[PDB]
Amino acid sequence: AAKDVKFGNDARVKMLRGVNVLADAVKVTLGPKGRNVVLDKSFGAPTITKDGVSVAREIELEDKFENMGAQMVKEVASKANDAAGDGTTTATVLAQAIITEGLKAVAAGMNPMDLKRGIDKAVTAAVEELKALSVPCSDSKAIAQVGTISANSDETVGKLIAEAMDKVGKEGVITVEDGTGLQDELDVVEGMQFDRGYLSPYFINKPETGAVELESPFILLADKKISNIREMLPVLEAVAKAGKPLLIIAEDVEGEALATLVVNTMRGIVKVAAVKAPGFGDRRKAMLQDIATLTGGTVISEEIGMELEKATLEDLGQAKRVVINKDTTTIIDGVGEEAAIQGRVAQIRQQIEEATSDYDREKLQERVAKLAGGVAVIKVGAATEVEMKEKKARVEDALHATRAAVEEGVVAGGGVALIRVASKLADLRGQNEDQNVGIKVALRAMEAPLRQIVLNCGEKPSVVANTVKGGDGNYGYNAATEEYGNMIDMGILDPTKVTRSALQYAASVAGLMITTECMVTDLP
Amino acid sequence: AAKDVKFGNDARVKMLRGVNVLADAVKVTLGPKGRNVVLDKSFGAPTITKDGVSVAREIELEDKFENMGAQMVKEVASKANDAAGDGTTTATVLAQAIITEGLKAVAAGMNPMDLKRGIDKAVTAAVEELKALSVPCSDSKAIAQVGTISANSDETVGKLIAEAMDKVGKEGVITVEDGTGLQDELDVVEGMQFDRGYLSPYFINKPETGAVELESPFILLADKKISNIREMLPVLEAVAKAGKPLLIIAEDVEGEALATLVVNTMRGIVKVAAVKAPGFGDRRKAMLQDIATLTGGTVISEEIGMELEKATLEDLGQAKRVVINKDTTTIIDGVGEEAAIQGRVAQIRQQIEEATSDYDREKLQERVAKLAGGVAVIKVGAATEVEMKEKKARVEDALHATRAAVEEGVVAGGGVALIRVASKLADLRGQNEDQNVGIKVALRAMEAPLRQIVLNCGEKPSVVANTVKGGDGNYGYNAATEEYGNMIDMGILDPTKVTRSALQYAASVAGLMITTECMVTDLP
Amino acid sequence: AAKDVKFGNDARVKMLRGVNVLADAVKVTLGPKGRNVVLDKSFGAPTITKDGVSVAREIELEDKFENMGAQMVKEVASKANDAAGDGTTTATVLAQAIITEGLKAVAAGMNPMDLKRGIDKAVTAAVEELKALSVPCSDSKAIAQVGTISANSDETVGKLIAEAMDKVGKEGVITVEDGTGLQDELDVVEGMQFDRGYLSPYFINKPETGAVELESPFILLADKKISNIREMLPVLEAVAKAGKPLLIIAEDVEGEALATLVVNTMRGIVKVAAVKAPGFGDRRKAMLQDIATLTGGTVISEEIGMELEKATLEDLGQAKRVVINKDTTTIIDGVGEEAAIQGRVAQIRQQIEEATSDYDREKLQERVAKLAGGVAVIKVGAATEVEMKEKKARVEDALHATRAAVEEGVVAGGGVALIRVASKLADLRGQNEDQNVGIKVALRAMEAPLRQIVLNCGEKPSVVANTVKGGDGNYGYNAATEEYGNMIDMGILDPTKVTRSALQYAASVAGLMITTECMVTDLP
Repeated sequence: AAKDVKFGNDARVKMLRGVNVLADAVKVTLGPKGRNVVLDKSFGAPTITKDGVSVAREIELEDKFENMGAQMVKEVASKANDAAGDGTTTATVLAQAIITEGLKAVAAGMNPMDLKRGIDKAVTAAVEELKALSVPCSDSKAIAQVGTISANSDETVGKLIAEAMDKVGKEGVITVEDGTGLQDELDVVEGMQFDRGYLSPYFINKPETGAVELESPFILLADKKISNIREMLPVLEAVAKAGKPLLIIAEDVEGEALATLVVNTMRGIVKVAAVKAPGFGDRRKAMLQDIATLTGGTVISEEIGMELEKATLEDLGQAKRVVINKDTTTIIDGVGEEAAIQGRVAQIRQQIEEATSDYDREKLQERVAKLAGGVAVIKVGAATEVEMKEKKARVEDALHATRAAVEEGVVAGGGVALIRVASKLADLRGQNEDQNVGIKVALRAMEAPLRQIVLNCGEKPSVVANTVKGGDGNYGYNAATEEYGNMIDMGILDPTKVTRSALQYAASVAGLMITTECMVTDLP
Repeated sequence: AAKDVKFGNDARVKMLRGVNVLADAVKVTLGPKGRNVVLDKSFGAPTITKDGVSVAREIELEDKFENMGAQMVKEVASKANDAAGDGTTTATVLAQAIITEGLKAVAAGMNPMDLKRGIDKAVTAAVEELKALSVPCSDSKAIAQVGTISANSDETVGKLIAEAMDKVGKEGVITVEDGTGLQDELDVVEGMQFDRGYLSPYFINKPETGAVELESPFILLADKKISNIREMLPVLEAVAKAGKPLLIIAEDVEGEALATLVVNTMRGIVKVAAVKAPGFGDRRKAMLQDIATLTGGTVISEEIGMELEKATLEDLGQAKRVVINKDTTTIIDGVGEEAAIQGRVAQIRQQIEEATSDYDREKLQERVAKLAGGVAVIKVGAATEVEMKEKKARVEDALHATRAAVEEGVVAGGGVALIRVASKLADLRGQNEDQNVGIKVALRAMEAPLRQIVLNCGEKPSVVANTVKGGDGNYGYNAATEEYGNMIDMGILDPTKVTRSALQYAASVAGLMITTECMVTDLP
Repeated sequence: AAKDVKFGNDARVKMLRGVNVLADAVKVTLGPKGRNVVLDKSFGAPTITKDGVSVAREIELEDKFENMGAQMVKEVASKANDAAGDGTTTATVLAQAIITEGLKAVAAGMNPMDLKRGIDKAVTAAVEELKALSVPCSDSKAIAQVGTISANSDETVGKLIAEAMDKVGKEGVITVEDGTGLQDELDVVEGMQFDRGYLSPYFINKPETGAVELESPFILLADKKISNIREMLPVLEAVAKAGKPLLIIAEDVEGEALATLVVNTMRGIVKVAAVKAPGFGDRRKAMLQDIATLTGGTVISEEIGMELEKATLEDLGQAKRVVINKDTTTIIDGVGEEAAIQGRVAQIRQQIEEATSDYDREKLQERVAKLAGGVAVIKVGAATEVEMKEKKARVEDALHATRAAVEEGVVAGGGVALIRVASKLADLRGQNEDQNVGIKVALRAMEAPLRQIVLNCGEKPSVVANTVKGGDGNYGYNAATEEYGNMIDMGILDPTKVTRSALQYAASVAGLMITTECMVTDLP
């Protein structure tokens, strides 16, 4: 209804004022000597955590405007965590830095649209200047090493990851489950994974990772949109029986049907999750089939008079376990006949022998890959259930950091990678003085992460920063042992992919806000 | 109940005060160097946009009076966007201009009714002075060029549009859908399109374009008014089955029936949309038939004892897809027999051989056109679903700008077209000094758009405006490259139809408000 | 409950203060260069109108007393519009005038009861002095001319009306409907019209004219009062079927039954309207029959053991269309046998051959008139549905002004008719000085309308008024062209009946208020 509108300067300080709350609350956790943040929880005992991610999830101010501000950097900052499995707190302290001096420059009368381009340039450069500093990581001798460092130095984990990547390839699919006791197990099973996320949160039941998870569920494969539950009743209540959770894969689920389901998931009356079929066009229709074959059961496409009513229980698909993320569905262990699946790949290969194109070929040998590669399944084992649930956590995290180094390499941690990249671009300039400031602002900002880690350690930020800017390469400052040297050798590093992300993202929102002139929101 | 009434001057500042909030919030996006407006959204992360249309949709002030003011220019300013597919922000910043100086003049004691006529004259002239500046656009060499410029320079889009217009004519019917993969597809199908809009929003499900859309729906053709759902139950619940959405085309739908349906569309219990039959009189009755033939199925007219109860499922019409706008219904791909339809056109032509009139002839060869022309259907293709949904967006927009140039030509963009037309009418005068002011106010106002684009770019509005007023023709100022020259050659243009619209509309509301003496509204 | 009571002077300023809000808001439209009044509307875009009638409908103040004042002049001022189809804004600006100086005189210590009689005299005279200035209008050459002028000069309209009046007589019945395309149609159908209004608003569904309207409805003719719906159920739900709306004509409808129906009309569960049978006594009983014969079907009178239960569907009446006003029911096209009706008129004429009286004769040849005259039905035609709905509006209005001139002639418009009549009574006096003031107040007031029209045009009211008072006859001032001359010849006129009405009515309420000493209302 009635709205409140703020303009230019007025509207900007509100945002900043807002983001500061966010940034300051989250950054006291930066690296080693990070402090605790006490998050009060409805009923019970508070939660004491040093996890920047958890602290941010809760932050949400009262002033409608200040909130937007804080809410804005959160939207993006999380985008970095979803891409490299880390670097949210980082991206945030960065955006605070850019934004602060930036808006400062605007008040200084300079042009916004220029400060922006000047920033985007200083970044575009820092990213290439970062790919160069990036130390490769391809031999399984390194994988096993990164995975290790990314788990408080448990040489077991590192090894486990490696043995896995070795079975399915660096591009393979690796899954982590609970162990059946002491001793770890690993092996590949007929499975698959496509780039589709849950059609709505809530379905989530493991907020620890923010994902869905179903045991020996049913998979409904229907080529068509679904917005009316009235087509589900026959083959949905028949799933309340057997208690076997249900996964619906259709071209899409809308309104009535979707909402109706998002409801029942909290009301326990059947736990089902559904996601969009993969891809689009005729390929989507074909991939839907692949899934069906792989999981046994069939597709229900209108194209052939099939209706969601004339569908019994065997028409349905079934696998031993599925896992949905914000943007990834992965089916583990398919009932599909290890003989029928081998026959489907037969077709797909005799369809490449008729590849009257190049694009058409890749997309096809891309399908055999998924359908023939299978999925690696690591089962963490430990002495006690506790130790084990804990270890399974570390492995799940190491498995993430590892894949981010295998893709883009790793660089010096503790925030030095950025501070180095910054000192290397002092000569950089742009089209006009404003743009130059734009550059200088972004560069100045890249020191924030380090200067904060140091600060959290009751150090002298300036001394330590200048010192690190003095050396070259990955000469950093292990803030954990107050001793300078090579960061990679000391075991303090970050997947280049996360540092690059944190920076690109921070810079994105920073830019947008510096270029905002008007905010519209609801009246309190 | 009790109302609040303001008069003359008092009531006017309120309106102005209101429209200012609207105008200022929306104009900060004028020109490529436009800023962002952060629109807070109920629950979630804010929305950062530079789209003036979206910013206006949200604006709505608290003061009952100021609101009306803002609400008034929005009603009209959107009328411009609905006519040429663009130019809302423009029409708004224009109305602010006219209104500001106008009410200023009224306070100055001058007469309102005269300022008005003086304004309408200054416009009436600007419009003809604009048709002259208008560079034609008829050869498919130009269509393919305008369509291109109206899509960040994707020479593909421009070509696609052209190839289409070539198949159905400049007056043809062009539809855009999702592609079935990489590579674009184009072809004509038995379809039709009449000038009837949805009988109520809400039905809308693609607020991205503000239109309805149904897949392989059913079409109900009934010649009669419908206000009681009790006549639908038999043949409406029979449509809940098959899940196939339903389109009702009847002389009109009122109250009980209509409301009852507008309800169910949000409650997911069946997604149906209905619109008024085309035309009126006996012709409406005949056109209804055309539709029926074209979509297979029959009409239910009381004239022959038929009731909406004795109607099975085959009596109903059916097509592969429909699309309703604020004022346009378009049926795509009709089940109708490509042989029966050819027989209907038979009659309509042997009915022209009995055309004892002229009017009667045009209206008939106007029907064969719709029923025999068919509909062109472009299917945008791309590498990934994302790229594709994006491209389909660009094509949909380029397909709009194109038709607005094919109708009335194109003129220099960046607001110069107006500023030129203005400098050309400095000699213009009216019946008295007031009317002269009226002229001078409108002229002065026509510089707003340009002066703002410039201002958004941190320029010196005056210098740049005078320079542009110095040259002649389409000598403008590409604000994107700070370099003057010919606007059309630089690729900066606007369909004459949108510039004309924005102006005529802005002037309309400006006029009304300047001539308002009393406002009546509810008490808070 | 608890009430608030004001007395004499105190209570009067409150009313005046109130009526001033009404008058000032509405008069800013009165004639030509009239201004706009923006009426805010709940949800949506405001309404900009110059229609005094619409502006008044909304006005309603907060102060309980001031409201009464404004609410009082509205009650009457509308009485004038219902009598001559125009002259509400006029009657209002008139009442303001009388009341202002009147109450001014009261404070001046003069007597109220005398100011009144002095005013009523000044009016009684102006009315006769007005019948004399009235230019006749009887030859269809004039009808066709007045109808024309009363429609922005569309010589088609004027002609249409005339061709109609020619078929049914000046006292005939003329109906206006939508056309079946281009070209107008006119013809008489077996119909009738009596002086009974709707038994309650709400039934209304065409607030554009403030009337009811039913298509091919059913007519229930029952001689008896009806307050219990329990007698309707059998023959009312049987009408929910067929969907055919129902018109109930009974001696009267009260409470339970009535309310119950007024409810359902908004709840769409059946759209029925009912009105009182015409006349009273035995004649009412007989006229009820006439209707029945004319519309086929029969009357249900208790006098012969008939009950509203033992009534099927054929016992009911039926016509092709009905239209109810605030005080007029008119049945159009009756199913009645064009042969049976001719037989009823047979009786009624052989009943005049036994007319042992004079009164008895007239009332009878007054019935054949209605039952044998039929109804003229004009079907406006146009190029497009829009143009047509618009034209049908103009015809509907012209058809009103025409009948008001045919009855009492026409006089000079633009408010001169009154100002002339006023300058002709300067010599008039009464029984005492107070009454004389009473006179002088009314005369002074009769200049308001003109002085305002002039004022709205940014003129000098005094100069223009004195000039017009100088001349004689219909020498007026066409405020549209600032040129004096003969008003009738210039085409600026008003049916004498409306000017007479506006005046008599304004004077009525003005009188009442000047003579009020106490106001009682509810406590806020």
